[PDB]
Amino acid sequence: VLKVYGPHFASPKRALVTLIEKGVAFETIPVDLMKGEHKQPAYLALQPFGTVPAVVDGDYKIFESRAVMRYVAEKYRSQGPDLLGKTVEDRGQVEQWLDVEATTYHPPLLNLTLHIMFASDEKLIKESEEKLAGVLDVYEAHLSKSKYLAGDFVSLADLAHLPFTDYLVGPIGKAYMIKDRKHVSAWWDDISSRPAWKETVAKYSF
Amino acid sequence: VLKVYGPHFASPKRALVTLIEKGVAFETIPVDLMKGEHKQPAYLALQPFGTVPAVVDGDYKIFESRAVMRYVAEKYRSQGPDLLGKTVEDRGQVEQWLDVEATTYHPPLLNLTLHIDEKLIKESEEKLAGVLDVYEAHLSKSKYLAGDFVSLADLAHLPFTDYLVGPIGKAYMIKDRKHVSAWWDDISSRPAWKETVAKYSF
Ligand SMILES: N[C@@H](CCC(=O)N[C@@H](CS(=O)(=O)O)C(=O)NCC(=O)O)C(=O)O
Ligand SMILES: N[C@@H](CCC(=O)N[C@@H](CS(=O)(=O)O)C(=O)NCC(=O)O)C(=O)O
Ligand SMILES: [Cl-]
Ligand SMILES: [Cl-]
Repeated sequence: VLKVYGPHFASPKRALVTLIEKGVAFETIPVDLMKGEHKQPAYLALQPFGTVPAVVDGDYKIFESRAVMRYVAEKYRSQGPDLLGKTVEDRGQVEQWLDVEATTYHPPLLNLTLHIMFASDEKLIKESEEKLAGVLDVYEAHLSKSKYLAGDFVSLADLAHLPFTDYLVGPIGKAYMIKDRKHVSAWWDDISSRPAWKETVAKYSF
Repeated sequence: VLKVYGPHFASPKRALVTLIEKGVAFETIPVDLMKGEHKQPAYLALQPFGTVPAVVDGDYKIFESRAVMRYVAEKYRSQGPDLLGKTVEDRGQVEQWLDVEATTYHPPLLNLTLHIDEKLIKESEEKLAGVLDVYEAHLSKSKYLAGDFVSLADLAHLPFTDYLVGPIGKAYMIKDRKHVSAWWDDISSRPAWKETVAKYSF
């Protein structure tokens, strides 16, 4: 059975929500980051960068949360929603917005997340919020003409935004970044209410 | 008919080398970044984030350099080498290291590329060095990043690492790590990369 390491943290929930969306059986294994368990040789053999998640599926091992999403969505492509889309063109749009999350949306969000948890670099915080807001403005324009990021179907690209945006509008206290943008807000309301996400949060929150 | 915008810049070279490896016909279109053309309405209609590359393939439009690599590699899968691997598990490993490149390798390297801030530079180098130590242990056991076959994961490292070992003056980060060095020598001497560089250097 597929095993996911570090379910209580945010990046692993990208994989968990995908697993739950595809109806794939899995177990989770905690990793004690606060006591540095992830920097010890045992976990480093699973994830050489010492970060979570790592996934072991029998003899097969894979890390990087969005790679795991792609692996699960391709391996179990025929069951559940097709989170990769149907055509090569569809998958292209999915890969596109997934990389937008990885390279453009997530990094400034992570900086706000970390540096507001540090109360810190107040210049970095101001820059990170503005960069993120700039990204959300693009999303806003895009989502006003497209139901989901990759098209008229929900995909890995959308699911990838769930764990850290949830943090953003919750304990970080910046719900206005989502709320003040009408189309983004409706999109967020839609994907964050999907049963797979509700189950992920109910089961694996701090 | 497939068109690539901004060939003289580094990220677009991830797409170009993939296009050349796969034997795909394409045209290129310059984008004048220094005059701010990429921030004007015309290019923004192609890439709403105002960065290069953007790709237009007939009526189909796609951006993000690594997404373009994936799209090309899948659409033209049967021709040239299979840069996605053969199985679902192979592709998983390719996606894994492609994301390591996007999220772990490239961000500190990009800081070096841009700023060459004193502290940011020192920190980016240390961070990139730590990343390269992991590459070194891994490549001592695996011929390429994703396994015993060359893939998109390897190719994605070509454009900015070319900067690193050249104009940046930090070839030692690659050279001092035996397995990384041999791996780099290998992928950067592939004819598709030589052609990319020969044709599209700024
Ligand atoms: N690109 C990696 C990043 C994973 C990552 O950084 N995880 C964090 C935890 S969290 O951001 O997802 O909550 C971590 O392990 N931090 C440990 C450390 O850096 O020491 C992925 O997405 O899998
Ligand atoms: N995530 C994007 C990043 C694209 C990007 O930032 N391109 C740079 C050019 S380069 O880094 O590849 O040389 C750019 O357009 N910079 C212009 C700007 O942001 O104003 C991708 O990989 O396609
Ligand atoms: Cl955990
Ligand atoms: Cl150009």
